[PDB]
Amino acid sequence: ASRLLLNNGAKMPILGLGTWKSPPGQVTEAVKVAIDVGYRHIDCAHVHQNENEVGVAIQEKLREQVVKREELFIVSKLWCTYHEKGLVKGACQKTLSDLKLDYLDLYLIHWPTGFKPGKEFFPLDESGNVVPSDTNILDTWAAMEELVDEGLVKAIGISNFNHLQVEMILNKPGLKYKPAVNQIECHPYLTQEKLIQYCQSKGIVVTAYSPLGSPDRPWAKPEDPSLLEDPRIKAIAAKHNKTTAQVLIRFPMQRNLVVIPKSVTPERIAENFKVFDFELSSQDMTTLLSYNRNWRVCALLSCTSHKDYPFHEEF
Ligand SMILES: NC(=O)c1ccc[n+]([C@@H]2O[C@H](COP(=O)([O-])OP(=O)(O)OC[C@H]3O[C@@H](n4cnc5c(N)ncnc54)[C@H](OP(=O)(O)O)[C@@H]3O)[C@@H](O)[C@H]2O)c1
Repeated sequence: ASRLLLNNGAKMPILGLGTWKSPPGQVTEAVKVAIDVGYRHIDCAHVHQNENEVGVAIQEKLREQVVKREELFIVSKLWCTYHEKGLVKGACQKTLSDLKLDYLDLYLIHWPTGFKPGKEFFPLDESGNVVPSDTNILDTWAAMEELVDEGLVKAIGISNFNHLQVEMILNKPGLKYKPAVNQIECHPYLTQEKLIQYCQSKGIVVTAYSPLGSPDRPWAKPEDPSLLEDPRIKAIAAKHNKTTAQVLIRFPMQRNLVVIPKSVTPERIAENFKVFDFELSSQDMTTLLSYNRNWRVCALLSCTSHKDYPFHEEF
């Protein structure tokens, strides 16, 4: 539809606006335009370093009465340097301050990896490697569950968890709140059929991040594949008189995924909204799926020997 049902009874807008890499001085206007255009779901994160400026736009549209607060679906995520039981509430409350809300709709564990606490997002040792916390996924999940019981967040979820990491929360003794959502990377070059099949079979909603292949990721190099300019995908968009981005956004939606394309450009924020009015044939969907090449934009490459690195498992 336009919203999917979560295991807590709330409904989550199938389209949201991503805000990673959105400069603090453009994102306020970006979020204001999104909300005006009809977006009702914004994907945030403390590590983005722009939640204060996202929060300025949200407050403005609330006070303008363009939207009521219960119409909005705001998501953020707990960064890896706050996995300690004693740090989780404090990280949540900081995010709530910057965003200027009194609760979140969904709050995700950003990565399954815990890092040493401190002021660096990626703490390094003598030899320049990332310093891990000795915390585990289950301790952190218990801290998250508390935030539901105190009324700070309505739902809790995970991001970049492999199927065995999800299983481990699912089999936790005394598990009180199931993960509502697993936000993972997903597009025609990394189609994630096994992990999406698993999560959907557990009643867990999947959100596809980097739908367009994150052409603005910091580590981009030119040999790299570009979805937005794949001549095969352009042909499919030509056939529907749509843009290739509009096709890349409609693709997850028809797999019953939530999708969160990022833009700070007003015409593109608008273009990206115009995806509810057409449909890919099953032939187009199969063709799109056949393009997989197991290519990840985000492989958290500095943590490949972390005890909790998610991407050594098949899925
Ligand atoms: N949970 C995680 O670990 C994680 C990791 C990565 C991403 N995410 C979430 O997923 C969101 C989306 O992922 P992403 O930011 O990597 O990349 P993306 O959404 O795949 O691509 C964003 C890039 O595509 C461009 N773009 C937007 N609309 C376009 C259009 N219609 N035509 C051409 N180009 C277009 C943007 O340009 P302009 O802004 O220049 O318009 C920006 O350069 C993030 O912002 C974040 O909120 C989460």
